[PDB]
Amino acid sequence: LECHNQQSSQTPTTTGCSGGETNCYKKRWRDHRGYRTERGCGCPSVKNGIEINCCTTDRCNN
Amino acid sequence: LECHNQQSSQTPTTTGCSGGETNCYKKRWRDHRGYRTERGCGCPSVKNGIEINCCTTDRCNN
Ligand SMILES: [Cl-]
Ligand SMILES: [Cu+2]
Ligand SMILES: [Cu+2]
Ligand SMILES: [Cu+2]
Ligand SMILES: [Cu+2]
Ligand SMILES: [Cu+2]
Ligand SMILES: [Cu+2]
Ligand SMILES: [Cu+2]
Ligand SMILES: [Cu+2]
Ligand SMILES: [Cu+2]
Ligand SMILES: [Cu+2]
Ligand SMILES: [Cu+2]
Ligand SMILES: [Cu+2]
Ligand code: NA
Ligand code: NA
Repeated sequence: LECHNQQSSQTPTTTGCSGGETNCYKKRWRDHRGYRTERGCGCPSVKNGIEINCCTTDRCNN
Repeated sequence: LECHNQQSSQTPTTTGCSGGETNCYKKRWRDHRGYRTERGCGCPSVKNGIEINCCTTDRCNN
């Protein structure tokens, strides 16, 4: 599986994930005047005001 | 602007872009013995071995 890993609304970049990994993710939260966005391999558990989208196809976490 | 967002050869689906966006895109790349296609809002620049289409009208990125 390969996933995007760029931040914010940056031009897209991709990374390969560890063998068994089935998900890519996009986390979003707010800070002062805007959103923050984090993208990578996996689907880490979130809490306390973070939202996350997880998907299961290559480069899906746009 | 609205753009298609479906993958692959799926039936077309659409999303609404941010207010200032002017482009839609379709991106294709090779994945072993297959191809993957992504669609959405924006126009990432061409780079090695990706095929990129961009256009400027609603749902133009078939
Ligand atoms: Cl992509
Ligand atoms: Cu793949
Ligand atoms: Cu890419
Ligand atoms: Cu922060
Ligand atoms: Cu992508
Ligand atoms: Cu429109
Ligand atoms: Cu509209
Ligand atoms: Cu507009
Ligand atoms: Cu595909
Ligand atoms: Cu090149
Ligand atoms: Cu072509
Ligand atoms: Cu129309
Ligand atoms: Cu269409
Ligand atoms: Na449509
Ligand atoms: Na179409």
